[PDB]
Amino acid sequence: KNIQVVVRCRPFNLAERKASAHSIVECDPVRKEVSVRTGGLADKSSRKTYTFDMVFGASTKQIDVYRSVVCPILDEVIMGYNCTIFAYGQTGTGKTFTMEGERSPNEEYTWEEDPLAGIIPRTLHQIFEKLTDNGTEFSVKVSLLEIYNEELFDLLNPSSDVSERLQMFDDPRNKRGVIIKGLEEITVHNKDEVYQILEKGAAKRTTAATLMNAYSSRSHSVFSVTIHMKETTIDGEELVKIGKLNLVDLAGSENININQSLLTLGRVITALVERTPHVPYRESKLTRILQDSLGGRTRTSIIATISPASLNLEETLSTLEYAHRAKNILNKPEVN
Amino acid sequence: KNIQVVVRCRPFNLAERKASAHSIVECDPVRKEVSVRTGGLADKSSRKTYTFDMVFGASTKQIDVYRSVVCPILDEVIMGYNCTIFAYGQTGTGKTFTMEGERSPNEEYTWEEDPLAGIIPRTLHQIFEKLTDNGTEFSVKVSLLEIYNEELFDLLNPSSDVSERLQMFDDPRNKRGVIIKGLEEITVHNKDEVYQILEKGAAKRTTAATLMNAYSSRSHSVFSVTIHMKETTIDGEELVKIGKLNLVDLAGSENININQSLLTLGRVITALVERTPHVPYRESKLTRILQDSLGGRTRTSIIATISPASLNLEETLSTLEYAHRAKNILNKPEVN
Amino acid sequence: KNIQVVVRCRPFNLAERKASAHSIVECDPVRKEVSVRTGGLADKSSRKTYTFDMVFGASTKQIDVYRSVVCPILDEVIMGYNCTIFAYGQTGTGKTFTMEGERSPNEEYTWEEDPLAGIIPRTLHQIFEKLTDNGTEFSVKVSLLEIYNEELFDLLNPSSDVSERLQMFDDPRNKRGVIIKGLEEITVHNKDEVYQILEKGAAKRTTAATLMNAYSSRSHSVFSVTIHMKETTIDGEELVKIGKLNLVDLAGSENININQSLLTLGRVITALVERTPHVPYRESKLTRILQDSLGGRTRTSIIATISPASLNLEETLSTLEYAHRAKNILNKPEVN
Ligand SMILES: Nc1ncnc2c1ncn2[C@@H]1O[C@H](COP(=O)(O)OP(=O)(O)O)[C@@H](O)[C@H]1O
Ligand SMILES: Nc1ncnc2c1ncn2[C@@H]1O[C@H](COP(=O)(O)OP(=O)(O)O)[C@@H](O)[C@H]1O
Ligand SMILES: Nc1ncnc2c1ncn2[C@@H]1O[C@H](COP(=O)(O)OP(=O)(O)O)[C@@H](O)[C@H]1O
Ligand SMILES: CCc1cccc([C@](SCCN)(c2ccccc2)c2cccc(O)c2)c1
Ligand SMILES: CCc1cccc([C@](SCCN)(c2ccccc2)c2cccc(O)c2)c1
Ligand SMILES: CCc1cccc([C@](SCCN)(c2ccccc2)c2cccc(O)c2)c1
Ligand SMILES: [Cl-]
Ligand SMILES: [Cl-]
Ligand SMILES: [Cl-]
Ligand SMILES: [Cl-]
Ligand SMILES: [Cl-]
Ligand SMILES: [Cl-]
Ligand SMILES: [Cl-]
Ligand SMILES: [Cl-]
Ligand SMILES: [Cl-]
Ligand SMILES: [Cl-]
Ligand SMILES: [Cl-]
Ligand SMILES: [Cl-]
Ligand SMILES: [Cl-]
Ligand SMILES: [Cl-]
Ligand SMILES: [Cl-]
Ligand SMILES: [Mg+2]
Ligand SMILES: [Mg+2]
Ligand SMILES: [Mg+2]
Repeated sequence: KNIQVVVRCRPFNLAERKASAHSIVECDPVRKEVSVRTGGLADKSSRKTYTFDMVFGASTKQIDVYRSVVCPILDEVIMGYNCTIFAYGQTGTGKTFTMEGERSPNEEYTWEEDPLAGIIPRTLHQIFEKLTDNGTEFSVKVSLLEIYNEELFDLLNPSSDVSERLQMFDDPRNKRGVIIKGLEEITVHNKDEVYQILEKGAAKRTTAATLMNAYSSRSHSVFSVTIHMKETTIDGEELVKIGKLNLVDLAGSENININQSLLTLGRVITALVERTPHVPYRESKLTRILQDSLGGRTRTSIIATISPASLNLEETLSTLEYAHRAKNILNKPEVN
Repeated sequence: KNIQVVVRCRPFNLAERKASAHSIVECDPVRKEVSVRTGGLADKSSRKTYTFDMVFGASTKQIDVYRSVVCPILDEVIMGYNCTIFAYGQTGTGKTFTMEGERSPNEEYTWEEDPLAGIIPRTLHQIFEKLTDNGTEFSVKVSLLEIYNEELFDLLNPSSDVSERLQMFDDPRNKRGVIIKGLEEITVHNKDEVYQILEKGAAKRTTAATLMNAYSSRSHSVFSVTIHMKETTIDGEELVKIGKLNLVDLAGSENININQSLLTLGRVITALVERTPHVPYRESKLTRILQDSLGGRTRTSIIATISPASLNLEETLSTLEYAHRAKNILNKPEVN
Repeated sequence: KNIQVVVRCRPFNLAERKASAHSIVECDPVRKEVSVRTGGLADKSSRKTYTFDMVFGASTKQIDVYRSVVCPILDEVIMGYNCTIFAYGQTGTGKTFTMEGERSPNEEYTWEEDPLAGIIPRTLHQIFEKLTDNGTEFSVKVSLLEIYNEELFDLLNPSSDVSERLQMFDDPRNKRGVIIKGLEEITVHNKDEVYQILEKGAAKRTTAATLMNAYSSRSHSVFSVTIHMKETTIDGEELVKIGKLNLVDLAGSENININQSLLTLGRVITALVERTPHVPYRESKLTRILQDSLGGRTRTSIIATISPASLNLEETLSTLEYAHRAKNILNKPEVN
């Protein structure tokens, strides 16, 4: 019902250690609380403390995130629901690391086994174990678009030029959802197809980053997975159940047509929590795509990412405030 | 009468080819049409198509531009009219290349013969052939100023510091024109003087680019040529006919006191085409200089430059829209 | 009474000489006038001329600045007054050079003898000569904070992370002054302590410059010196006299929450000279700190710094105009 909101804090990086950054963040997994030290040299006892559905401190690893947050959501996708997980937070804090992950250098690890892999690869792997281990007939289609400056780009298209644009339209079968005209949806026949698909997507992103200013922090990225499963009743009737999972990595929250989406996202959340009558979904590409995940029939989680350094105090607080409000968004989840 | 407007599209560059840029532009010289592919991955048949006075595709060369556009204008300068050609378009699309040209590397070519030379050098050469081949007594004076951030700089001054500023005043002999106080006008005695004059101007520009932020894309450049010719009537009377040619290379059109001129240019064109009563010439240095070329006694052409890449779709459309409106500007041309 | 305002013009630098910068500034020490050549190529005789309390031309040296401006102020600090000197001017013109100075390269000079040393080191040295040469018991405490984006940072704190923030509060003993909660005030026992203190402060600044965007030009720097002296009356009574000296190096004047202080400074000066009723001290960190120096019981001087190059004409004029107004600020100076 309420959307689930969790917080992940990344460890210090080398720049921060070189600069002797002190920590101002404290995670308590059991009480599910984050607590920010607030008063610098002036007031040593000051704190702001917030309660979330779950809390992940600096030493938390990609496997822990997946086990705690995604497994439950993945089961519900398998039972024929739509789900959305998204990452919100300041640039540099681990939205991408959490949602995609990285490759460990050289040969080192098989992609199914890279400890650095994030939610998207781990999920694609699990869909194959859980549904093959299980008998049952199924197909998996993925897609990956990016929104930048209110234009949409298709990272998995066979087209060789990233800058060729998609277009968006209302679904006549779902008052709350959209059709992306031109989107490539690639059918993923087994887990041995996965990596090449992602690698071509990554190569497409690299080109786009060289074409557009500050691409990697000003853009939103939407990875979707659609699964079709065959169910036979006890009467012997053959009916299909469809589950869809969107994995969204938002533009950096510090950025306030170039910020349109990140700004309409904020107004949308506000209009929902403060129960205002017209909710401005239409006003950005992002919120049209996410409309059903903010107040609709989709089950939603948010991963708020934060830095632990004293330097980013203000933005850290800002992310926590923003994400804590979002707990009061109520969805009405429903199978397809 | 109507001002003449033409379009030049440059070929792909190496960055674009490295990025597998697709083309979205199509020039048809005979029907005089440019046609932009408009719907990316979503709608393959979509186009916007526009008709101009002339159209130059990617494979068009500097010699072709000169033959088609300038010769006719040069004849009319020789017959004692004022003319203005200017380049309008997004940064990176060939305003400078078209108006000045480049030098081919090493020894390679004599400047009169460099295939890379643009309109200004080619014109200065022709003035000397056409008027020496012709008997007739004549003098040629040139000048070159730049407007940046509403300050005027004189690239041909003997002064060693580029940053010394010119000032502007109304001409008491021409309700539509200006005197530039302090401008150096250099007398060009033969074509063997030309290149050194341009080379010193280029060296002055190089310094200015290091002094002022983004100088080369935020500045307007005005090259003028003034020719005095001696005519004897059939009665034996000696009267002088003066022709003047301005060659303007505007700041890049993507830039929206720093954009004052490019912004007042837009309002001026608007006030003329939509027949509004007070036309705000006074409000920028550029439009004061160009006042007689926008709605006055000067004969004007505009060269709109565009990229062919899918990436620049929006600006490409924007340039074509802007330039197509300008066809409805009516001038009343007249000898001096 | 009136605040004292003086002008320092720096010599050309290598970039300017490489670019053949002409000069547009003329200092006349005896008549106390600066005079800016104003009309570029257009009008050679044009000038704007301004009178200040003192005037220092390009060839003036750090020792001259100190002798003329600081000695008098230092005597008055010793007699138990509060004084403030601050530097105002465009980035690149010598606020830091004037207020701190530089180190001559390699071994070269003892810090007490470096010809490049500015007002802060020279002053700390003199406090020790003048008060030891003199018998009399005394202690000296220094402090150094920086304001950036309305946050306060403490460069002399033992804390290893610069980004830990101070907080500000009204002094209940002085309607016109503030307490900085958390500020480290280091006791300086002899002149052999000085340099290490400054060197640690400089190392703290270096880190901050790497943490925050454009730190060195957008930040204000406040160095304070507090001196306690023991006086015995002729009756044999033991009373303490306190003198305080603030040495402020403002953010660059070309920058118009990031400009809040530099903007409220301007409004404050305006409200004083134009005698407006509510003076908006409260509205920035800087003006709260400086409140007593703008219209209060502190004795104030301003050092306006300017470039001599033709290129910076506009900002040069702007600094002179701004500083000339400030001569009409009246203070009511008083011992503690
Ligand atoms: N949880 C984490 N553990 C270790 N390193 C991390 C973590 N999160 C982020 N990083 C590192 O910080 C950098 C920024 O992460 P990134 O995902 O790009 O953040 P964002 O996309 O939010 O800007 C990357 O180099 C990443 O390795
Ligand atoms: N018509 C053309 N043919 C070949 N190269 C061109 C052409 N127009 C522009 N270029 C190249 O593109 C770059 C940008 O041209 P430039 O004239 O500087 O554009 P602008 O002044 O409009 O920014 C230059 O390197 C130039 O060689
Ligand atoms: N009076 C001066 N004499 C010689 N060099 C100077 C003088 N003032 C400034 N400079 C040089 O100019 C540069 C800028 O000085 P700086 O104090 O950093 O100016 P600001 O802090 O006003 O930006 C420094 O390299 C400094 O050496
Ligand atoms: C860009 C699509 C995507 C999504 C999720 C994970 C990956 C990557 S890391 C994404 C770049 N931030 C990937 C990296 C390099 C080449 C191919 C694939 C991926 C896949 C599997 C495991 C892993 O650790 C990383 C890529
Ligand atoms: C800057 C004045 C100007 C005008 C038109 C053409 C040129 C140049 S190229 C302008 C730089 N974008 C020129 C280039 C380098 C040195 C001297 C002259 C020029 C002159 C003749 C032929 C030619 O190909 C180029 C220069
Ligand atoms: C940053 C505090 C401070 C104040 C005034 C003067 C100095 C320096 S130069 C300040 C940097 N712009 C200083 C430079 C490097 C290392 C230690 C001290 C200083 C102290 C004494 C003499 C001198 O020439 C310079 C430092
Ligand atoms: Cl690291
Ligand atoms: Cl922690
Ligand atoms: Cl793992
Ligand atoms: Cl629609
Ligand atoms: Cl808002
Ligand atoms: Cl090329
Ligand atoms: Cl073509
Ligand atoms: Cl040729
Ligand atoms: Cl005038
Ligand atoms: Cl407008
Ligand atoms: Cl120098
Ligand atoms: Cl001088
Ligand atoms: Cl000295
Ligand atoms: Cl207070
Ligand atoms: Cl104001
Ligand atoms: Mg990212
Ligand atoms: Mg150019
Ligand atoms: Mg400085």
